[PDB]
Amino acid sequence: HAIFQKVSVNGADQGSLTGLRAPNNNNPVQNVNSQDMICGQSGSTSNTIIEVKAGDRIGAWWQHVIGGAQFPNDPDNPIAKSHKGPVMAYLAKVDNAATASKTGLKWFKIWEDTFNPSTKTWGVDNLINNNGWVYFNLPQCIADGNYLLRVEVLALHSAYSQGQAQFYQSCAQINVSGGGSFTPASTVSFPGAYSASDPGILINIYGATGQPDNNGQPYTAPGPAPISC
Ligand SMILES: [Cu+2]
Repeated sequence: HAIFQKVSVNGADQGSLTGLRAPNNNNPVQNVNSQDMICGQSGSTSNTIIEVKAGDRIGAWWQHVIGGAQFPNDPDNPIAKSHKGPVMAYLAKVDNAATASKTGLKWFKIWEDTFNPSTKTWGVDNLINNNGWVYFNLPQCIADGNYLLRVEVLALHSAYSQGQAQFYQSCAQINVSGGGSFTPASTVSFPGAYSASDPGILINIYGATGQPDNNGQPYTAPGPAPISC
């Protein structure tokens, strides 16, 4: 239960919900065929388009509710520690990030923080450790113009049952300058890129003692592999 609700650009705070298509509630999406999978449930919208350079260091801030912790000493802020799982980021080229319809876009993955088996650290663990922030660089080679930046948390604490993995997503509206001439060799659809039977979605992450360490085994995030320039 958390909402991607803020972007930073090379450390510069862009402001709460600025440039975002974000849900107004922290409930998860569990049907991977739903249109809610694209940018989360329909909620707040922004007319701002965040100016970025190719290669910039992007921060995506997650918190329990809109504005931060739900109450003093909220143990589930930025997100509950039980919610082990990967964090992923996608891009989709659009003409106008402010007015583009979210449906039918062509997505490619640019970054993910999944699971380190030897340290037993999930991407959500790093999210919690960074006070709700996840950090990644935009590719240096992507072309100039508007994009939708989709950042996603996949919580697997109940994912041992079909259709009970929990997805939390928002979209950031950005414009890229100083880019290159990269075009993805292939793209995926949302909904469509994920199946409920994917080994990273229908999965028992619990080991012998009941700890969510995936029994020390490597984890396969759903969707395509991140592009590289
Ligand atoms: Cu939750």
